[PDB]
Amino acid sequence: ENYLDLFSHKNMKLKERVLIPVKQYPKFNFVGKILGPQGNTIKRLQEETGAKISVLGKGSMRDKAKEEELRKGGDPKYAHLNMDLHVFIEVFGPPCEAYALMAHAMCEVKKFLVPDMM
Amino acid sequence: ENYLDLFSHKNMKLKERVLIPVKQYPKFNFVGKILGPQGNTIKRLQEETGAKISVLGKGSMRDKAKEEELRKGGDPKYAHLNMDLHVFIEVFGPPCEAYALMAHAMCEVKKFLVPDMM
Ligand SMILES: [Cl-]
Ligand SMILES: [Cl-]
Ligand SMILES: [Cl-]
Ligand SMILES: [Cl-]
Ligand SMILES: [Cl-]
Ligand SMILES: [Cl-]
Ligand SMILES: [Li+]
Ligand SMILES: [Li+]
Repeated sequence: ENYLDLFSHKNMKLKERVLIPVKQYPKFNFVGKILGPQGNTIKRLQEETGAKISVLGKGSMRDKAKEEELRKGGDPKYAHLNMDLHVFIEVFGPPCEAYALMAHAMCEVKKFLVPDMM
Repeated sequence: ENYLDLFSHKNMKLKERVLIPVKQYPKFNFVGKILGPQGNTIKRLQEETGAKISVLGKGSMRDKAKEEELRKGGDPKYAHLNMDLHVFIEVFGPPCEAYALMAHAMCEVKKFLVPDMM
């Protein structure tokens, strides 16, 4: 019920929402650096880690105007635009794989979100 | 609230209860193989993975008599003896570390619990 069964036919899901730390680094352009030109960084990042990774929340499109318009329209696909800016990592698999994927993704995302580390 | 903050002063905890699959391998002595002589396997295993790892549930002491006695005494430390046989993995750390620890532990524990794999 709350146990993991290694022989289960269902994959497990792990999901996390990691705050982009704008408080600690007020002028650093996290959205630009994560997405990359054309979104190639985030594309590479998902390919290398095997996770779904998304930037969401106020500022995720950088374009205060387009964000305003899409919130205002009330469409639920855009409900996230009200949330604090954050990275949403989602993985699926049997336990061993799912944890390994999340671990990989989480550690790569840390590299972007603590940009002055080491 | 539900977000991970990478700058949080609190460590995160991950915990999992992985069923020992007695159904799939009815005669295999999982408890003996995980603990080892004197409990040195489980000791090594925690040292190598950095996780707390425990065998709990009916059969975890192999000694149907001692288990009977400790359940009967009603002490809550032994409430687990009523549960299905299982491995309880517990880790703590900031996100990246915590996931990496859980991933490592979970994958090592899989090796014991799917003993005919590869
Ligand atoms: Cl349970
Ligand atoms: Cl599924
Ligand atoms: Cl890793
Ligand atoms: Cl939330
Ligand atoms: Cl703590
Ligand atoms: Cl691993
Ligand atoms: Li910033
Ligand atoms: Li067994």
